[PDB]
Parts: sequence; structure tokens; C-alpha cells
Amino acid sequence: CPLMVKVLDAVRGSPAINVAVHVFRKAADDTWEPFASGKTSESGELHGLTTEEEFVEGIYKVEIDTKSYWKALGISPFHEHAEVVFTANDSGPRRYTIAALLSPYSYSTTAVVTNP
Amino acid sequence: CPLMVKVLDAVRGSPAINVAVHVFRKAADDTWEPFASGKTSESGELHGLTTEEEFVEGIYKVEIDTKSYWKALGISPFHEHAEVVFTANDSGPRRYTIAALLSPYSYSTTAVVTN
Amino acid sequence: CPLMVKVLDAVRGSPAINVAVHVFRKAADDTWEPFASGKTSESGELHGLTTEEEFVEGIYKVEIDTKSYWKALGISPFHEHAEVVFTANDSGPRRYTIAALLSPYSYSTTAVVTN
Amino acid sequence: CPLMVKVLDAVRGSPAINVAVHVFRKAADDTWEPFASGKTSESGELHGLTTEEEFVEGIYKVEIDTKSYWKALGISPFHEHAEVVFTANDSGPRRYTIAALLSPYSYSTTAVVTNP
Ligand SMILES: CC1=C(CC(=O)O)c2cc(F)ccc2/C1=C\c1ccc([S@](C)=O)cc1
Ligand SMILES: CC1=C(CC(=O)O)c2cc(F)ccc2/C1=C\c1ccc([S@](C)=O)cc1
Repeated sequence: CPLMVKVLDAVRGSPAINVAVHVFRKAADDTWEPFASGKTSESGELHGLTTEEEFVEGIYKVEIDTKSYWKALGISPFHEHAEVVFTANDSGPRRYTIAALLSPYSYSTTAVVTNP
Repeated sequence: CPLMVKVLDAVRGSPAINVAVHVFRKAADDTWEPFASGKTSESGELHGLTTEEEFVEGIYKVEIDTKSYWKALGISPFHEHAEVVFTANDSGPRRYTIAALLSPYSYSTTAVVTN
Repeated sequence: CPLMVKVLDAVRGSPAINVAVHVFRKAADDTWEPFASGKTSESGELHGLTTEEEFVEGIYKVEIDTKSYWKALGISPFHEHAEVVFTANDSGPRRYTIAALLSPYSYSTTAVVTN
Repeated sequence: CPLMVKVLDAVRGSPAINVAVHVFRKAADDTWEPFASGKTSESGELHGLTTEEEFVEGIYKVEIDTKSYWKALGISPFHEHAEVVFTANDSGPRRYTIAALLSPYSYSTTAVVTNP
């Protein structure tokens, strides 16, 4: 599991559950190609987005669907999404945890990059 | 000044100065159209991006070139940039401050929407 | 204005207005001594807490009554308050902005230390 | 493990390892009484601070020694510490995760409160 996404809800102080996460990889033609997607679990975690084999060097965009998340909670959020864009694996494979904290009008994303 | 961007540096505890910021508006074909840009001032602020007349409802993207900022400081950044995407809604409150706090491996953004 | 506190609300996307802020200085006996306090203005800012003369080097605590703020909004808060503790050092940069972003179950604070 | 502390380093994009964490509980006399303390592990996590039996209702202060953490990394940080103060267990036992993200001049703390 080289790429994991963890989402917390700062309003409820809970995992942000059932958050849609779309991962894209910048293609040769500089377009975003869909790479992987998934939903955060009850732990606010999204595991198994990709594999060591599939998660090659690239510029990746992780788009966290914070908007749908807040709407489903009956809240009108400010942001369309939380999107983290980074070069991955440029000095060899790393494991990346994208940790996002969500408020209706604010998010932060932190990356935990570890060398397997 | 309907749209303001303020950027702070969490590492140096300062405004994030000379950070390139590009604003895009989502065009009908779902592409991002350059709308406005600038560099944050010495207060880490970027004013005069747009005017009330130009700042119509729509989906906006505020792309903060965090990576160049960190490179300029000789600090290894994680993100390619910070991208803040939001719907400008005329409804109520109408001046938007997009606040960003930058760390090499983390960024946070908040919207201050006021009258 | 050597010490400024700015507070934002991450839930409402606004300045956190009328937030009580108490500043303490660590006394020699390691107790916190009331130093300054105020309520954030409508810009979520609290100015005029102290003066250059009164703001000597030392350890300061900025206690933001986040709990009363959230209760006033009818929102259930986690923290009792937000406590920002730091050393004011004369050395270099010398105006301190203590920025706080409040969520019910989260707060963040950043220091903007400038000239 | 009703109380856990997780600390990340936003500069290095890593767990904040060997971070001293002191937990205090407000006593009857309104003083802070030492409750528990520990160090974050290599995962930036601090488990086993307390027990279900020991972690009674109270106002607790979790003081994360961010200053020593940054100093040990040769960085001069702004804050003396990151200290989270909260009423715990007021509607029965909860599990509390105090998640802190550290930068030299900034921290955030989020609470993940779950009902066992
Ligand atoms: C640019 C900026 C400002 C402007 C100013 O200081 O005048 C600000 C003011 C506050 F009261 C709180 C946060 C901010 C901010 C960026 C920011 C800080 C923390 C977070 S949290 C960690 O998600 C997010 C964004
Ligand atoms: C999802 C998440 C976790 C879960 C985990 O890593 O186990 C976490 C753990 C920490 F020790 C610190 C932060 C986080 C986090 C998101 C996050 C929180 C605050 C900020 S501040 C507001 O910039 C940014 C991101």
C-alpha cells in the first residue's frame, strides 16, 4: 500500500467516512489520467488505492471529494475538493500517506512520506 | 477587492513573500481559464486580483506555487503547488480571502468570506 | 502593536468575532500572570494588547477562549480553550501575530513574526 | 487505549518521533495534576498513556513537547509546546486521539473522539 489517504472531520472530531478520493497521474501529454479512486472507510482511511507495481514515478493528484462529504452531512462547504498534487517516487518508491483534515471552510493536507 | 489571497509560511513564521498565485475560472467546457495572478507582497498578501465586476459566480481555482516558494528558500517541498478550488456564490457574504499556511509537506487553506 | 492575535473560524469561514483572548506572561515562580486580554474584533483581530515597552522578552501564553466561542454559535466544542505558549525573543523580527484557525474539534495556530 | 497522541512533522513529512507528551488532569483544587506521559514512537504515535480504568472524567491537558522536538532537530521553534485541553468522558468513556501536526512556527491539534 504505497499510497494511503486519511481524512478527518474537524467539526465532528471523527474520521471523515465515505469520502470519495480520486487519484490522477499526469500523463505524457500533460493531462491528468485517472489513476485510482476509492472511498474512505469508517476509520477515515483509504487503503489499497494502488500497488507498488502500479505506483510508478509520476506527478499525482489526489482529489478528495470534500464537497460531497459536507453536502451529505447537510453542510454547504466552501471548497469543491481538497486536491494534493505531488511528484511521487522521484528518488525511488516511497509510501505516501496523504492526511487531510476537513472543516466546512478549510482543509489541510499533510503528507507522510516513508521509505519502505 | 472581492478576492484576496494571503499566504503564510509555517516554517519561518512569516508571510510567504513573492509566492506566485494564479487564479482560474472554470470555463463551460470544464477547463480552467486564467483569470488573475500575482505574487504575494511582503505581507504575504495578494490584492487587486480582480474587481467586483469581473468576479462573477463560478468555480475558481487558486493555484499557489508553493513549490517555487520552497525551492527559493532552499527547502525541499512535497506538493507541486497548493490548489484551492471553490464556488464563488453571490448569495450572502461576498469578499473572499483565501488564506493558506504553507509547510514543506503540508498546506492548509481557509476561506474567510465576509461583507 | 508588538503582539496581535487573529482568529478565524474554519466552520463558518469568517473571522472569529468576540473571542476572548487572555495573554499571560510567565512569572519567575513559573506561574502565569495576566498580562493583557481583549475580544477579537469583527475582523477576528485583537489589537492593542500591549505596547513595545510592556512586551519584554519572556514566555507568553495566549489563551483563546475557543469553547465560549463555539458555545455562542451553538456548536459543540472539543477543547476547553486554545493555548498558545511561546518565547518572545528580542533578537531579530519583533512584531508577533498569533494566528489561530478554529474548528470545533481542531485548532491550528501559527506565528507570524515580522519587522 | 482510551487516549492516544499522534504527532506528524509537516517540515519533514514524517511522523514526529520521540516527542515528549505530558498529560495532566485538572484536580479538585483546580491545579494540573500529572496524569501520564510518554514519547511518540517511530510512527509518531503514543499509545498506552492510560487505561480505561484510569482515564476517568476530567479536564485533561495534553502537552506535546514540540520545543524539544524542534531543538533536537537543530531548529528554533516558536512555540514552547502544543497543549490541548479538553473535558474527557463527560457523556461516558470515549477514545480520544489527539493528532498534532508540527511546523517550526505552527501547530494544529485535532481530536478524534470515538465511542468504543
Ligand atoms: C494566511 C492566514 C491568515 C491571515 C492573517 O494572519 O492575517 C490567518 C489568520 C488566522 F487567524 C488563522 C489562519 C490564517 C492563515 C492561514 C492558515 C492558518 C492555519 C490553517 S489550519 C492549520 O488549516 C490554515 C490556514
Ligand atoms: C488524517 C490525519 C491523521 C491520522 C493519522 O495520520 O494517523 C493525523 C495524525 C497526526 F498526528 C496529525 C495530523 C493528522 C491528520 C490530518 C491533519 C491534521 C491537521 C492538519 S493541520 C490543520 O495543517 C493537517 C492534516
